[PDB]
Amino acid sequence: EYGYIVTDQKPLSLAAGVKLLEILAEHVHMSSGSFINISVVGPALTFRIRHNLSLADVTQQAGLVKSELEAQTGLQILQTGVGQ
Amino acid sequence: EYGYIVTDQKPLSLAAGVKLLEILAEHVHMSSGSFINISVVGPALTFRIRHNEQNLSLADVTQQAGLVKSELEAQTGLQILQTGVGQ
Ligand SMILES: [Ca+2]
Repeated sequence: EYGYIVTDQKPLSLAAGVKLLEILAEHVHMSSGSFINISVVGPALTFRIRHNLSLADVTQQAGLVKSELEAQTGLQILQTGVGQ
Repeated sequence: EYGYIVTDQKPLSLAAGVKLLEILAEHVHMSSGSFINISVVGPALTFRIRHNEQNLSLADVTQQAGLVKSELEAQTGLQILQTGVGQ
């Protein structure tokens, strides 16, 4: 399983994807280095989480703070979820 | 915003989509009629959730759909590839 965030960026930069994860990490009180196996592919950011909070927790939290994520990164978040 | 379930069936049938919802509803102890504004688009099912006695959320029901993906797959033959919330 992996977490993902689909943005409006065509394509999403690696720098902006990591910025999303830094902000997300802060909101869940985890080190951003606990986001592992990160990739950007087209508009999407994908990631897993290291031993430390679950993917469910973090994608739920990404919804909770979506406004803040969008304002700080200058992009729009179109989907957040879990894949496998 | 909408909840969604992405399958490996393109086009996904409406009837199969709502069978997914019936299994999910049984698992979360909600009436399936509390899934509203339903559509199928490509391989995906999209929906919202009505006021319900259980006070359940989108992340809540889409999290659950991911947990019971083996059961959704066993019962319907679909493969569940993604679950999430969209805008
Ligand atoms: Ca937005």
